[PDB]
Amino acid sequence: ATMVDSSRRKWNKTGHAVRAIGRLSSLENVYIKADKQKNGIKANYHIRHNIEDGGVQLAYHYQQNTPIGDGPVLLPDNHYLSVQSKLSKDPNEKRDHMVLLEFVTAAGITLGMVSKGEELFTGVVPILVELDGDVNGHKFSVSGEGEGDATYGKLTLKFICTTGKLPVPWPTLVTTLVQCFSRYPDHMKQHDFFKSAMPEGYIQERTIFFKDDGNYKTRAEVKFEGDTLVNRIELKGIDFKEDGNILGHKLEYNMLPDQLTEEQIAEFKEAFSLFDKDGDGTITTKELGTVMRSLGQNPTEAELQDMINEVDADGDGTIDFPEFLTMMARKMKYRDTEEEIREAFGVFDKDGNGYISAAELRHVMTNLGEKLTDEEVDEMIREADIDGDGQVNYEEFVQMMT
Ligand SMILES: [Ca+2]
Ligand SMILES: [Ca+2]
Ligand SMILES: [Ca+2]
Ligand SMILES: [Ca+2]
Repeated sequence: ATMVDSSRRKWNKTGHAVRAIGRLSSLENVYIKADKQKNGIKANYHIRHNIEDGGVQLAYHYQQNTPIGDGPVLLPDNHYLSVQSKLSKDPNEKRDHMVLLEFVTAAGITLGMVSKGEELFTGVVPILVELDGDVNGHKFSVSGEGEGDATYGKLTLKFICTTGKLPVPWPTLVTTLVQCFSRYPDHMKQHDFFKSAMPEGYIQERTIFFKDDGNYKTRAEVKFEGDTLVNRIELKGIDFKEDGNILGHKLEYNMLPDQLTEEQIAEFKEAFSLFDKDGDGTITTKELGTVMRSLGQNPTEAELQDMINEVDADGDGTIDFPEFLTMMARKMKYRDTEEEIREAFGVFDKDGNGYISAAELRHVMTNLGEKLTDEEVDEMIREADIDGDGQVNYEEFVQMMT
């Protein structure tokens, strides 16, 4: 009957499981740490900008926040911000523009274990943004207006390029263009520097390294002026390639509609079930170990804890079905690097011969769950065997994992 409508099914499951472990092994949030010397905080993270004709552009950020004021501030223990960005266009806007929607929430400190400034953020606060830029001598300016609602960690902003054509891609300016609007949970309110610095505010400084291209250097004043929260930025860009991804405008805007098909949910539910061995709706360290062990890895308890904590929204110490859904949705929106895809291929290519033998694919899926037979196995191979060789190579593998 159909080997094909259930080998395509069996493929996704294992593809998703391998991509999910790749994710739990990555550091994708905004890592915050105290900076006693500057009476402030440091941050590091990376941004993925999908390249227009396939590929991903990485942007490594190093951040520094210092209060403008003499007054006391909250110095956090290490935690992270978890961000969802949505970029759109206003259908009635003739000028070069960007509509930004962001949901930001603090996490990273488990349940197993406030400020004067917070007062100013209980309602909806109007925001004003102003940037002067210079990238490789190409100047530009951006003006922004919108609103913040820290109760939900929601931000909404509309930007106009006041100088005409923006010489860099809009996505590259998202992080530059108000972390005081994050939602800190009740258990973590004492770790919120941003709000604690208000109304006098902070200086935000960053260096952003676009891999294989130039960098930005930003300096920003984030403070209240009346009952408006204001962000005034200066950006300087050097060492860009004229033909490159940034100056050459080769980055995607914002593709994939923010919401998932009842079909994609089901696709991810199949994957989720590979880990949720006991069908309780949540993935424990024990469960993650089993999966990893059966993929050849051998992690410590500490590692397992860390992995979970990358995506553990509620701090319970486990990955619940919703948290899994968020994680997978995000992993689907942003492209993986060469190295990441290489790692994924190595799960399968046990001998390291550069070739996924039908033999090796059977081994994998055995150890994982499935009761696949040498007939279904064969059918999978055939589906993305571009060069008819009877084995899957790197290039082949890249297409099979989309
Ligand atoms: Ca479970
Ligand atoms: Ca959880
Ligand atoms: Ca092999
Ligand atoms: Ca082949």
